Amino acid sequence: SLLNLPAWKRLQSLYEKYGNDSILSHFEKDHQRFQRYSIEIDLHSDDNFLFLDYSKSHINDEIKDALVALAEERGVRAFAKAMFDGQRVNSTENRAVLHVALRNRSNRPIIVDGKDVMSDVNNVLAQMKDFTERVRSGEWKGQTGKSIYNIVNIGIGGSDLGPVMVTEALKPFSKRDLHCFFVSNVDGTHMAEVLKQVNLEETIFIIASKTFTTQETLTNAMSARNALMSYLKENGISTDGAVAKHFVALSTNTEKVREFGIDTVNMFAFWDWVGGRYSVWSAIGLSVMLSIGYDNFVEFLTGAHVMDNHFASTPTEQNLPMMLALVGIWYNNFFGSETQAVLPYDQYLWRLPAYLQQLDMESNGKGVTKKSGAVAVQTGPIVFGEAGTNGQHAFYQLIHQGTKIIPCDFIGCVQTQNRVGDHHRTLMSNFFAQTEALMVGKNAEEVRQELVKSGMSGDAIENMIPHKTFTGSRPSNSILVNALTPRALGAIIAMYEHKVLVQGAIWGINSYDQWGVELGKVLAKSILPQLKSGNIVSDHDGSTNGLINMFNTRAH
Amino acid sequence: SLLNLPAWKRLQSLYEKYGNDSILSHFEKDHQRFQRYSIEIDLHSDDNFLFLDYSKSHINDEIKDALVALAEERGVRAFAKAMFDGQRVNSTENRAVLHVALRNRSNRPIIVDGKDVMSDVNNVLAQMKDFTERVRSGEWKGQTGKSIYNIVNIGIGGSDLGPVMVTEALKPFSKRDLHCFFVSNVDGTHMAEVLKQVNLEETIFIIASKTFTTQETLTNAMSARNALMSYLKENGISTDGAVAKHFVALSTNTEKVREFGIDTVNMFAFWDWVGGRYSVWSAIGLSVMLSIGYDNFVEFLTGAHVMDNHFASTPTEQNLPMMLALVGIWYNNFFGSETQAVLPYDQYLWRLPAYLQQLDMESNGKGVTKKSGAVAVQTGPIVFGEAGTNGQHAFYQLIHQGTKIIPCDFIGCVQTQNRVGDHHRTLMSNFFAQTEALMVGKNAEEVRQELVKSGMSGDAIENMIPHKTFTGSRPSNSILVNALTPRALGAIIAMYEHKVLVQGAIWGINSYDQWGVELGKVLAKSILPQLKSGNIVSDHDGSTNGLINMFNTRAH
Ligand SMILES: O=P(O)(O)OC[C@H]1O[C@](O)(CO)[C@@H](O)[C@@H]1O
Ligand SMILES: O=P(O)(O)OC[C@H]1O[C@](O)(CO)[C@@H](O)[C@@H]1O
Repeated sequence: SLLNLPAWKRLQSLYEKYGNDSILSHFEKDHQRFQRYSIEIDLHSDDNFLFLDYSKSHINDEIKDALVALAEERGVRAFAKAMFDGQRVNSTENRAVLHVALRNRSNRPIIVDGKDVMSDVNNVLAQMKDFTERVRSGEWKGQTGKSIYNIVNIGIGGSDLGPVMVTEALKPFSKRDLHCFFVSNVDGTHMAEVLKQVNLEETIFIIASKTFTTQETLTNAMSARNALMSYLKENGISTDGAVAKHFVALSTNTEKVREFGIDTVNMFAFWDWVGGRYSVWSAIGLSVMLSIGYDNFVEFLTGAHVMDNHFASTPTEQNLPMMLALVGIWYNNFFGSETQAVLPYDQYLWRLPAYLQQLDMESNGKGVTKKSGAVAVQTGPIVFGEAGTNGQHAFYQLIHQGTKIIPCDFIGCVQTQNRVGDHHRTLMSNFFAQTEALMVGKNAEEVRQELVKSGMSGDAIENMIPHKTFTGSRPSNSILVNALTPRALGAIIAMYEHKVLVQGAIWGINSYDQWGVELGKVLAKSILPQLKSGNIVSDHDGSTNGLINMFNTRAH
Repeated sequence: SLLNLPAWKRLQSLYEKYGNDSILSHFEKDHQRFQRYSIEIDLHSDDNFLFLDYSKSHINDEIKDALVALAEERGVRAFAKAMFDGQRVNSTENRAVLHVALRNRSNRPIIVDGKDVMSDVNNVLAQMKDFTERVRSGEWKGQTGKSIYNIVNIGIGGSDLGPVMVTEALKPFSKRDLHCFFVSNVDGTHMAEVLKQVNLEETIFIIASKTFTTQETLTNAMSARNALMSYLKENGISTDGAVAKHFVALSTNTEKVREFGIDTVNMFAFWDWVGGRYSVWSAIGLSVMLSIGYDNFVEFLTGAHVMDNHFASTPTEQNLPMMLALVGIWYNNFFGSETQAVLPYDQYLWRLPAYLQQLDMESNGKGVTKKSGAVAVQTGPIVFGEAGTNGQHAFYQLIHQGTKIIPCDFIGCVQTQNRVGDHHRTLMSNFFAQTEALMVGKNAEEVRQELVKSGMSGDAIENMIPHKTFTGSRPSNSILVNALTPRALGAIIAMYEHKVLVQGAIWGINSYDQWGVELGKVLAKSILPQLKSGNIVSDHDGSTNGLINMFNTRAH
């Protein structure tokens, strides 16, 4: 398919033709480049905006035009409309992909199975509203008459990463009183930690499971339920109704949540068309909404919804996530770059790169197309990154002087939470300079000039130059926001969510399944029973057998 | 140079010839493969060992032999001996590279500038011994007569990452009483956090600076010094000698540390031949030695020293870090793989991948050779990873079904800190299965078989198969340790340190300089003054100007 599309053949030819042209050459030609290769979205509240500047790239107009034609030829916009209308675009699982519904502020009806799913979203949202308002107000009391000061979220993967990244990002909008803890480990270690950290009389446990029997998570949950029960009993406090005051559920399995001791009025549902890596917007986000409250969660949802609207209605050339996706395709698929750095210059976004690893690589780390049959081109790249400043006395050495071309998203804010201090100006001088540095480089001649002005030996100058030269012509996107509020954050996540949709559409893959984990799960089930003192296995390959056999002969 | 070496030409030819041969084919041929492609190091204490199993790779004997011949031809072993003997192998800075001295337990004399540096190492070690013993015993008192229960380390980069990774890794060997905090940010945010978290009467601040005037760090340090002074004054406690009881220095600038109020008997020195990313072994490691105490730090140093000895004396074919480096070169330089995953199945090692990003990419992310002139081949790869279990409901999808070949180091322990519970067996069943999964894959035919046994529709089977197939033939190293003690940890870091030495030697680069950060620093200095309300700049390129101008017109 894709290897024989005119539009891709056209891009090959332009990569061959203009690929070696320095980034700086495209600025020397036209003096409005910054303007023509940047997009600003009005976030429609409080002077906030989301702005992408993709100017610092190996892309001219002929290329930019070829990239937009690829997206038309692949029918990206139409595939998106169908997703947005509840079509079962998750082909291999036969389901809708409706994270857009979870933040559909306008209540545009969306029909799955002869029902408007917005009924259900708005019902669970309004259920969360009433619940969180009652916890955050003080009115909800644990078994002894005390208000709640801790929330411990139980689960793993997309049931942990989202809530973690988002409550971190938004600490300045959060009730500082109630501490949030996130337990993801199979061993009870992190759970035991938090139980010897919290007063159980002032705490709620969130259990995140759709069937509400899932073995790992329901284990860590019983750790809590058992500690709660042991604690009441020793101190002469009755257990009657007690789990109902210290436990809530993110689930559909009404009677099994009720058997567990939870009041089903406190079972916050979500649906099969909410994928794990697209779930913070749903009831999975309950810990976020506890932490920052309802109005702020609605702002978060709204900033996403503003991004959905921008993405659905805006023609490709001016369409922010589309252009984001398309510069990523230029690098991933024609330059052959294997990686994507995400570098937020705001310490609150410190967990954003990890989140974007889940979202991007779990979605687009695929080898086959929907129609089935191997992909003919590179799919998703390896996402990495750390929060700005930090990475700078680390792996920036390599982005700058190494032999790998790596696309970098620099993300930053115009304003700072702390109005007074010089901290922020200094930080943003680095944010602009790094992308400037990557593009322009520093010449043999410029270095020579400097080293002469330092009065270097006439001799140890010619052999020193090359260590201090930078090539430049290394790409970077600069992404800015006026301020990192809930709503800006929601727009940033949604932007990446649709960047991912767009890349996977163009490649022909299903972005919304995850069959890649199955193999490891099945081979582990078959190994567990073989782990016993003195046992030798022979039924695997030699390495697996050796390793297993070393474990069996040396453990306890 | 390197492009015209017989040994490299030989490897190209073998990549072309055997590159497509499945990993599993090398097991079918010989039944002892596991044994012949694995190395065990005796760590000489407590049944502990460090073991590398590199069998699951696209390497046969002809290749393995070509790779060892590359290392001989490049004179890796001789370059290492010179480094170990205090030769100035850091060419561009004209200095020794002597992190091996810092853990030279045997006291093999090493001469830099007509002096045995071991005099100085052992003196600072014995200074740290006496100091930490006195803090950890209770005997050191803050200004009010109280023992110390907090340690706050101040600095960034290699002055933060090492201490952080290592105290995390070794929490089970640590005084649980004294909390450790690590401040790396330029904005005072994280510093203010820790000052409203600690009682100043029971705390020591570690300041990590060689000149002891370095502006950022000395700022955050004065935040602490100023808070200390303000606190005594309000509560009617004298300031006489008070900074001397609450502050210590990691530095050489004796009189400037003394001007700051610190007792120079408490100035813990280190040397210019200790690079930042190789510094935890030195006095930079003071917070580690506080946390776990002297005997444990010596065990840490010793495990490294055991690794140095193994690395210096063991012929290449049986030499663990050499073979590690060489399989990494096979993938990085012939397969063209841009990345390196490090995946520790032990939650205590959760910060190891970040550390290894600094170490690897800051060392080997270079574009020029020592003799000067551009490198003809790919140098360091992009390191990423997270701790086992976690990553598994994330980006494992991509390692398994994506279109990028990525070398994975799986690192694990035979034993667990908590003797009773099933947690650990379950974890290691995943550790073995993942590398098994990556190698063997799951066939069109095997999947068909399963889906038939599930009674799938006869029809939605042929189009479903390919989504559930795995290709296999994806490499993995399995690295095991009997137990993650201080000494095993030290052996693991040193192993990677020498893997890095070996790769950079083969490529011709200086692994021990870091000129790649300079450009950004200089362009930031020049931008800072341009950041002012209403100011327009025109002296940069358009993107930089635009971005700056947007900031200036929209900030406060
Ligand atoms: O919904 P179940 O049956 O409990 O399992 C699904 C859950 O497991 C996870 O994959 C891991 O906790 C979550 O993302 C998800 O909510
Ligand atoms: O030793 P100075 O002059 O204070 O600056 C060096 C220090 O700065 C850092 O790069 C950052 O804190 C450390 O690695 C190092 O110890």
